Amino acid sequence: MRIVVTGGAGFIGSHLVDKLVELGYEVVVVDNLSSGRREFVNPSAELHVRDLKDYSWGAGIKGDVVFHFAANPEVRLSTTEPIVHFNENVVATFNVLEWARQTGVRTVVFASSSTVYGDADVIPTPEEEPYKPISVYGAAKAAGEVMCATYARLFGVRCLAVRYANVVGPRLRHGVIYDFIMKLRRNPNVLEQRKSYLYVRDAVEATLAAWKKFEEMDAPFLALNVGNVDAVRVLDIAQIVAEVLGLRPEIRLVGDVKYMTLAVTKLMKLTGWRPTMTSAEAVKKTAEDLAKELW
Amino acid sequence: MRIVVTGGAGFIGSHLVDKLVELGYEVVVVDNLSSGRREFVNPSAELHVRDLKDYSWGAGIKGDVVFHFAANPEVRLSTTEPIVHFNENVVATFNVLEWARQTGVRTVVFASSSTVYGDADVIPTPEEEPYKPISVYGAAKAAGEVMCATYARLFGVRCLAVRYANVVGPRLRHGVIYDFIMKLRRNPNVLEQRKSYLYVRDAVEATLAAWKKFEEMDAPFLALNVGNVDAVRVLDIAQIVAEVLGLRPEIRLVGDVKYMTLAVTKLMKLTGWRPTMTSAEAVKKTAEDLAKELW
Ligand SMILES: NC(=O)c1ccc[n+]([C@@H]2O[C@H](COP(=O)([O-])OP(=O)(O)OC[C@H]3O[C@@H](n4cnc5c(N)ncnc54)[C@H](O)[C@@H]3O)[C@@H](O)[C@H]2O)c1
Ligand SMILES: NC(=O)c1ccc[n+]([C@@H]2O[C@H](COP(=O)([O-])OP(=O)(O)OC[C@H]3O[C@@H](n4cnc5c(N)ncnc54)[C@H](O)[C@@H]3O)[C@@H](O)[C@H]2O)c1
Repeated sequence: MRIVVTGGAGFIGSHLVDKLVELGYEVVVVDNLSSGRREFVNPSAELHVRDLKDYSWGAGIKGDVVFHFAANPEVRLSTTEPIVHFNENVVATFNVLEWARQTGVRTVVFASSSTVYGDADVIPTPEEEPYKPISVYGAAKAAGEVMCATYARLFGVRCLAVRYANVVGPRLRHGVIYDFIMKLRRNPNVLEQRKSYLYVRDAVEATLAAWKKFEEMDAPFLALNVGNVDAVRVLDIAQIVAEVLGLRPEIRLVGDVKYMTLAVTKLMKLTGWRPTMTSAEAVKKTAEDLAKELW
Repeated sequence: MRIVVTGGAGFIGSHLVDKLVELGYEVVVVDNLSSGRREFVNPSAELHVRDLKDYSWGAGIKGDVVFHFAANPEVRLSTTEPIVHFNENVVATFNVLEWARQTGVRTVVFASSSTVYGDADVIPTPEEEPYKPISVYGAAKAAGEVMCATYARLFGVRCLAVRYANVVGPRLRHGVIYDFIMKLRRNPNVLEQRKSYLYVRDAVEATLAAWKKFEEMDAPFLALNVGNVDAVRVLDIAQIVAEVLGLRPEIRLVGDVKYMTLAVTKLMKLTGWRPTMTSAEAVKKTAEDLAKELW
């Protein structure tokens, strides 16, 4: 079948595309290359440079299923104008849903985020917890979810919403690991929250496993958390990154959720999926990957 | 203080403006006159014809509190293009929130809808029930709520979200009562769901009473149902309208929520408010009001 992957030129998207290609799917990538790169696009995938903010972004693009992973990266949320978060998330997602409805797309796999929970009262956070986002980005993802669920109930466009915790691995050009490497690259002698980290390989496997199970279900909409079972502190990451680079710098402490960890009991019970690496191991591996890419 | 009322030229909005003016507030009306009318605007209010779909709709407009009631009317939801519902509700609301944030507005009174509940499992429906909209309009209102709550928690722009059931009264130019009158006006001999109806007078009083109590609270966000305690069936309304017009026509049965009734226990307990008319009485009065306006 034909699979459309928005944001397929980005971090998670490019890795998702690679696995879909390995599985034999005909993959169509749609990306405006704002944060993604052509070098990350699998040679077997068909790239279409379009901007999801445009209502007619999908003109001439056909697919049976769409993995909507396009959006501005989830980082430095307080430094980006609210309108940007709104347009790149809420408007883009609505345009994807309208395209899906009008073209007869049967399934929408929406890349959501733990930010929809904001500062959750329960951690690990179960899917049952309500929307309490503290950032515009988180509100935008939550709004995207509401619209997706409605299109599923009203137009039959089924949707699996994947609420990702922190995902890390090769090709990553944003996030705490990236920032630390670039800082040490600036000054290896000096280096200026507890969250769950999942290696991109595990994240992609979990996502595809959930999608398969979802396609074997009849529920119009389903939200599922995707992340590791443990978590690591900022200072731990800083330590790991330094060791990988063989450095011993001085740590200098100079709407962002402080603590985050999603409960993945539903995912594991539904698919039998299990993480292959702990948060600390995923961070270490990623640092080694990015070292060859950035150092 | 200065009070901004978007959609103040419409049904609920014009009546809200009238009461605010009677209370002594300096009212500023912002309306694009798409469904509202200049004849409904109180002489003491300052009218500004702007389109909320424009990011800079509020340039030069200042206010301490904003009653955001602007939006396309909640009717014939399946006949209007999804993009229209999205733009007039989600985009418009976001632009109102950004304006409120950038201008220092302290309170946003958002006109929400029972449609955010969709086909609720519990009826009367308590505020605790989750978002399960079955129409694009309902998803748009729910998304508006999520954004409002986030702006309250993040930027301090406090918001009271009023989930209205069906409101009826003078100046109404849409809805079942209006449609029935126009049909009988077309042919008084022939006339081609159970919901709660509240006379606009009661709706405005409840809204203002809730706002006052909300301003005496410290909670960033609050959602409150506003509607009658009872309900009436479509055939009952048809009967009432006919009697008012002194007619005896033949009833011919030829994403819309089928059954709706909101629990108003929170509202009554918080403000001591009580409806002055039953659903059937509100419908009868409205028919008498519209008779003089349309017949
Ligand atoms: N830890 C994580 O990486 C993480 C966590 C939570 C949620 N997510 C979600 O996963 C998805 C991918 O995130 P990522 O980390 O890979 O970020 P990324 O920036 O690497 O990937 C996003 C892709 O979307 C593309 N894009 C952005 N706006 C577009 C537009 N208007 N039109 C077309 N393409 C557009 C970007 O160019 C990029 O290629 C996003 O929805 C993100 O919210 C990621
Ligand atoms: N039973 C009801 O009347 C009911 C039920 C549930 C919710 N509501 C909500 O109450 C509010 C008012 O509803 P109403 O029944 O009075 O409908 P209405 O159409 O009479 O009033 C809406 C007003 O908003 C104005 N408007 C629309 N789009 C605009 C834009 N882009 N820029 C500026 N102004 C714009 C319209 O011209 C109109 O004057 C809406 O938010 C509606 O969703 C009403």
